[PDB]
Amino acid sequence: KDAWEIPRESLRVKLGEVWMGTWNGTTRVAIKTAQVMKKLRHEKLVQLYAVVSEEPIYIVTEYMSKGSLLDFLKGETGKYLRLPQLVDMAAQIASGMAYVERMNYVHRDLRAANILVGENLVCKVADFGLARLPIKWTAPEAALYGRFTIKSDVWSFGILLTELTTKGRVPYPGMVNREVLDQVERGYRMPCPPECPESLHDLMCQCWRKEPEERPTFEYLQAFLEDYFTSTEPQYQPGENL
Amino acid sequence: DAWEIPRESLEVKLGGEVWMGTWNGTTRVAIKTLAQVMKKLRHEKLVQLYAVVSEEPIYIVTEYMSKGSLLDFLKGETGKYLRLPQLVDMAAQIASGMAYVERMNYVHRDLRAANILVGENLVCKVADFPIKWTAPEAALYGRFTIKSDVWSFGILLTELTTKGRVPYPGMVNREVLDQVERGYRMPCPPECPESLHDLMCQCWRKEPEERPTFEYLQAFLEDYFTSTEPQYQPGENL
Ligand SMILES: C#CCNC(=O)c1cc(Nc2cc(C3CC3)[nH]n2)nc(N2CCN(C(=O)c3ccc(O[S+](=O)=O)cc3)CC2)n1
Ligand SMILES: C#CCNC(=O)c1cc(Nc2cc(C3CC3)[nH]n2)nc(N2CCN(C(=O)c3ccc(O[S+](=O)=O)cc3)CC2)n1
Repeated sequence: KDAWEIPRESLRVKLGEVWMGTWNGTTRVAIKTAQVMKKLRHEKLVQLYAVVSEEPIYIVTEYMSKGSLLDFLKGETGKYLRLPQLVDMAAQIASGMAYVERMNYVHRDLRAANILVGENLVCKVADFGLARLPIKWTAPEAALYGRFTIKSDVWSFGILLTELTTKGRVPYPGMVNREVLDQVERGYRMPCPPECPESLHDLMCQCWRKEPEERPTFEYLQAFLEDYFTSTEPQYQPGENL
Repeated sequence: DAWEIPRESLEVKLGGEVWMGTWNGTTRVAIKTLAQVMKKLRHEKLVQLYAVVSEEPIYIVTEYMSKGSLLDFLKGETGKYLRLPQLVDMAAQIASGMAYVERMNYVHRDLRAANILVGENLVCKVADFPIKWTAPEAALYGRFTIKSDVWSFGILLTELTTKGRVPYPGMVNREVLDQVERGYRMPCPPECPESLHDLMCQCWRKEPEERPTFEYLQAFLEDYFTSTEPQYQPGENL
């Protein structure tokens, strides 16, 4: 064992198998019941508090109040979410992934389901169970050949942008996995979502490139979305949904 | 108007009379012997009106649905093999029809399995235009709105998940009126996911305004097995 190890009795309501418990009677934690979540440490990544190595293996992390990003968009709160908040959340995710990027790691499962919302629309990347150094979300070179890179996470980020601009609607509506695999290889890309700016949709298609090394880095993705409503879309005005 | 047709071209009696026949010798139709609203409403998930005979004897010609009603289809021999994936799919198709009704500012006032028809490839459409099905604010005070059709949709989800069993088993209309108003809701039916049952209780809110729209209901059922229940596995009944 190591320094991350804690006794199984040191930590004291179900959520979805992750529970909301209490660590040392003063810390609000979350317990999910590598050595990859330990090394990675960023404000936009869900922080690991402690680990249990005895059966059953526990994972003690920080607590996010608003839950999953997918539930948050589909939920009652998500219908008032406009583009300024949505691009801001995308920027927060792209911030953590940029950290993951320069750390030379791969997430291999970047999607709204694995992103948690907290107070003040704070979004953090979670679940590094497949992390190393979902076909509708996965890059084709990874869903076929197992070529998982940071540029395969950019593809998923491109898919993620559709979930945000549609409030959590499943990518490629009406299509099944084998139907997606066939269409994507043929060049089919998801069209510009209703009331979504083309500059944002262009960024999607850039994340959806046949050539992995032609997809832009998360450092670019972060900078593009953070400076969005000034450099790219300063003429923006509110609509019915976006 | 312009919906009129010559009295040509009835073959068999389906089930005020309902017949399966032919129109103009080529197209298969459903003749109802013996309104003005079915002329305005057009949607792929609403039973489409074809033609009308205005003078007595009155005759209504709509599209034909082969599997009869959704209620008979569930209780019947085919409903025996119906699993939840196909059941949530049928519920999504209906919600789509009611979402059209919703954005057209209309009310159905009788959303139930008896008033929903099934065709080939498990296609379900709303038709026609019952205290166990209708909302209490509509049953007592007469407040029929689209959010009162959402209540019925909540009841509709029970029929689907129980193969068409009458809601509130062992209870009469007097029992239902009092219990529901007392806060009583139907429990989670056997082998039915609690997420789906939560959606039922949403459609069964006391305040009509807090009940979700059919635009929401449609999306929740369509993305159900990816967003809401990804780890679903087949059972004996559901
Ligand atoms: C609004 C409101 C109330 N809040 C919640 O209802 C609420 C709060 C929360 N806060 C948390 C948890 C964590 C810990 C890193 C988890 N940090 N902050 N999390 C969740 N959800 C539920 C749905 N979820 C799942 O179903 C799942 C996915 C993968 C998974 O893989 S794992 O390898 O076993 C096993 C479970 C994921 C978490 N839900
Ligand atoms: C499996 C199998 C064989 N299929 C059928 O046995 C079969 C097929 C069908 N297909 C249809 C009908 C329609 C038209 C809307 C009728 N489109 N597609 N309909 C029915 N029916 C439903 C309804 N039934 C009624 O009796 C009634 C309805 C309203 C009504 O109100 S109206 O204002 O008078 C007064 C009576 C009785 C069986 N039954």
